[PDB]
Amino acid sequence: SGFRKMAFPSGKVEGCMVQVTCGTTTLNGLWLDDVVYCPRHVICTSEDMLNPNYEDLLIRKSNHNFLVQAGNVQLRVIGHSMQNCVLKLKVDTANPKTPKYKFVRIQPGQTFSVLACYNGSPSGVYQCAMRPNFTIKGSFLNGSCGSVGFNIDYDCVSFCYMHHMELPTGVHAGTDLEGNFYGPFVDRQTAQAAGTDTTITVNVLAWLYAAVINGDRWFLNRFTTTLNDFNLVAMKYNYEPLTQDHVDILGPLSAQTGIAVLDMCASLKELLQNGMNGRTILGSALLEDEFTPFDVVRQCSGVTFQ
Amino acid sequence: SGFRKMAFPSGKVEGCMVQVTCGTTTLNGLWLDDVVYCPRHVICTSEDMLNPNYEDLLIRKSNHNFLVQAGNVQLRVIGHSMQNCVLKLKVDTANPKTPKYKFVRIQPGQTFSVLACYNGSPSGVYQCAMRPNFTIKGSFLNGSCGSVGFNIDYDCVSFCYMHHMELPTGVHAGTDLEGNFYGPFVDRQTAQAAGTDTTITVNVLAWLYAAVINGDRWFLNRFTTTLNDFNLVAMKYNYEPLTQDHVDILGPLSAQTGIAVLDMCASLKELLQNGMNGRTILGSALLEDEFTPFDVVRQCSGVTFQ
Ligand SMILES: C=Cc1cccnc1
Ligand SMILES: C=Cc1cccnc1
Repeated sequence: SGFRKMAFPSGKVEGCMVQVTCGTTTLNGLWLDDVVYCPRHVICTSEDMLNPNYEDLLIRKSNHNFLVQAGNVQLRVIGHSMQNCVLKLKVDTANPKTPKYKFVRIQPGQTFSVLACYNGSPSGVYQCAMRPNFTIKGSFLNGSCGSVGFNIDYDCVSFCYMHHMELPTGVHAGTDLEGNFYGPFVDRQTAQAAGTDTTITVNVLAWLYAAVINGDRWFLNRFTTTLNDFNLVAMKYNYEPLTQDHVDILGPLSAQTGIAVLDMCASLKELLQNGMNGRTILGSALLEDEFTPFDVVRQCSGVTFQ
Repeated sequence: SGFRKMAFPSGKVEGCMVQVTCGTTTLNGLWLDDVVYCPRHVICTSEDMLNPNYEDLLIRKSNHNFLVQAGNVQLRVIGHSMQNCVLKLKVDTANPKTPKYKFVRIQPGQTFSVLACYNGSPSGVYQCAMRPNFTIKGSFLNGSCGSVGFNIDYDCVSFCYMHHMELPTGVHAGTDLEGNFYGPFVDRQTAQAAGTDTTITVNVLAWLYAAVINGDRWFLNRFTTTLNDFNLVAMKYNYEPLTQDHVDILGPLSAQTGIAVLDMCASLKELLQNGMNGRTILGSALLEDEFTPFDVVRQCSGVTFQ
């Protein structure tokens, strides 16, 4: 037992991380086969950074303007191209550590592991979720641009996130690996802000099941509710609607615990309307919404990855 | 910015994990150079498991009783020996992925990353602390025996933990890599229990600094207190004493935030005596004690590892 915000083993990604320097800017790149992926604002200098015309900036660049370091080994850039908000730097060396991978865009509410990096060098790994407002509450300092987020499914790394910027509330915004930003953010200096967020309702339910599986039952009740009546309480508490599909995805956990999903909704409703009254759940005094149904089944079962 | 329970990149450890089978028992081993380290209760069967005489059990074993799988590659056991509560299985193959390592025993209060494993196959990574009662609040299922805990310091993996058992409250007990258990636990089936715990006071302070660095300041105050007066409040709230050395280790964070350590103690005291009154700190509604001063400086700075 136990329940921890658990990331995927990061080894397969660590051997893809490289350092991309261009001008005065150094950031992290993702080296897969003979291409390094990185944020396109590497070609900007501090005064480009305002309202840049990236297609103009890139024609003025040479291959040799791109210093790529794979550890202490220099990579020779033989080509460069722009795909949305990422650069694709073509190197003369395929990454022999290239894992099986995909470029997948995730949904708000889904989680992923983040291998935070500085100067192409991995620093830590931690689990995040894509907030309903398409931000992520990460832990990122200057130099972490180009750190990626990923899931791993057996041996395949599904890359889903490239880090690009911090927003003024301290949350983080970036792209999928195809260079398309998550949410209404841009790689310029504007007064952009996160925008209002919600709590991921299906994930709180999944985490309530995680609790029941792990022995916290004080919040259960005989009561039940309809899906409609639950959703009127969710809207009050800035929770995002629960759909029948969410109830369906919660079936396995309902099944394993013997707690009908709508019964669990009744419990959440009471938790939302009454607070916790000085008690905790899985060592938390808040309702946790960054574990998916997948994550709960993953730790409460024992699935691994080769 | 941001603050996340952050583990070390796990790649260097993942390439040491192997599967040790012996009889009906399968668990994880740690392969470094030509030796696999694993818990000695692998040589037990379900009825040995009560009060075993492990030295008797091991003389009855043959080298060939030990199936060692490094992925899909079998390792030939050429020798076996017992060091306290671990087995040392000598294999004919040095692990070519052996990182620079040390075997270090940690102190209660210090943290480490845990690469949870099943059948020698890494499942997830997460950060833990050694509780004052020498347990750890991990996330471990059947088959996770032999998963290790570690820190990484530049390129060197300091291994500190081998997982051995779950205790009836769901917390976890194990050994250092020299086979010596953390705390008064034994690798038998007894009615052993965790024993009373405390909150790691120095770590809460470090995390309060993490908050101030990240913009949460609502809990600060003009007040101050003496170290003695603080420790009388700590004892009330089951916090463990703060020493001058703890204050000394907190200097850098005091220095960077401009908040004297004893001023921060005053804040903790008010937080202990008043609660949080519906507010949160670093997204937590509880006082967090599983970040050391090192961990805070590590994320709030940007140290990495090669
Ligand atoms: C302001 C620090 C920062 C954080 C993430 C990305 N870029 C910069
Ligand atoms: C009871 C499950 C378990 C957890 C950790 C280690 N061993 C067994």
